Amino acid sequence: EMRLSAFFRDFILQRKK
Repeated sequence: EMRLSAFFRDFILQRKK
């Protein structure tokens, strides 16, 4: 179960622009 960790590719992605 994840949410943020689902976000984990979302923003992670956006941390690494």
